[PDB]
Amino acid sequence: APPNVRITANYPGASAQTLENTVTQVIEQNMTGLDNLMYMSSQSSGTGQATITLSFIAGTDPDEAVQQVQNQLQSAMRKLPQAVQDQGVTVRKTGDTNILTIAFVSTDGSMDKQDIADYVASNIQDPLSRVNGVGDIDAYGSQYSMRIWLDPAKLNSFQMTTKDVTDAIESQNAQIAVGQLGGQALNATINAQSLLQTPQQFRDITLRVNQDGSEVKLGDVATVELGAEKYDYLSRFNGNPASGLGVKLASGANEMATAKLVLDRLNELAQYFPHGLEYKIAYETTSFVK
Ligand SMILES: [Br-]
Repeated sequence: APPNVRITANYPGASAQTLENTVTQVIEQNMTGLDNLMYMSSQSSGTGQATITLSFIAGTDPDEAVQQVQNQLQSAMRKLPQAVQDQGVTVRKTGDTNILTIAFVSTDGSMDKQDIADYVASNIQDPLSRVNGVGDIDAYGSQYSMRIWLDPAKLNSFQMTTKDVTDAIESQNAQIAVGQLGGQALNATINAQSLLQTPQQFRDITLRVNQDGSEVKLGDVATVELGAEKYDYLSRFNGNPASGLGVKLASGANEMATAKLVLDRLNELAQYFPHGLEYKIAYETTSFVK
């Protein structure tokens, strides 16, 4: 059980070449001096999403490894493109990386962007998560951000730590992805599977039980607002209606074993696509530097 810090930035409209030089290369260079650090992997997808997963020595405090990095990111935010800052960089405790991005296209035009987006959610996402070796699967047309801002003054009063706040939301085992915006603010990713999908649900959870016995809920210390973001790069592929998904790989799993496993499973599903609906696959290679 090692620690792994994953960074996530997004610059919509940027080529893979654009993304790396302006973001990925810059962020890497701001991870200059770290302790317990081993090596750092990064990739720059044509999606417009940068990701620089970090890796530390065995016996490292993950939450403190994470807390440590955020402040080098504090210095890094300065240098990134305006819109990348506006988008928000997400720091998450995971060792998974994107390896495949699949676009589902309507050759006819008999299915609009949101029709296709739904079919992916219902039929495709779930059976591929069952594939041995899959860390996570993101149906972009079925996902969105929950921006959770935090009052300084409040957080000061409780003597609470943000680490607890993170785990408090992961404790319910809702199939959600919990990250942290560097620069306070937090950001969660919601799927179609998630147990909590609305801010009411987010506000109505208990982070901590006090010594006086009262319940502490998010809305008292955190302001929960929806984050308007476009998670899918695709409304059209080759001028044809399309929606896509990202395929993250589990930490220990072998890429190629799983890569075949999902695609062969995918081509098992591909036999019964509605007429017109095809798919286009792009492999997402990942750089390695130490
Ligand atoms: Br096409």
